[PDB]
Amino acid sequence: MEVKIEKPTPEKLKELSVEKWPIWEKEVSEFDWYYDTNETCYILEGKVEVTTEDGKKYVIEKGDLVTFPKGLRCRWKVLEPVRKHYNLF
Repeated sequence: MEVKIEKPTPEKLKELSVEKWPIWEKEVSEFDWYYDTNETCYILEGKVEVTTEDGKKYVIEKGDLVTFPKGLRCRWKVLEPVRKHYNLF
């Protein structure tokens, strides 16, 4: 229900124009984030353990597309530096 994570076809990721979306990159640290609007983000390289307040972990690897919804507050444990093409909406 919260935290949509799945492994989409790579074809639709072309059509979405993900190459034209903003890159983001970060260090091997951990911090806590707040999504306040919808954000679709495709993991192109690296490893993270997100965890929600329910203590559910959501690791995402190279191949996981994610959409966080409008209003969610979770941790981000960057277990290797990651690159995710994102777009807010």
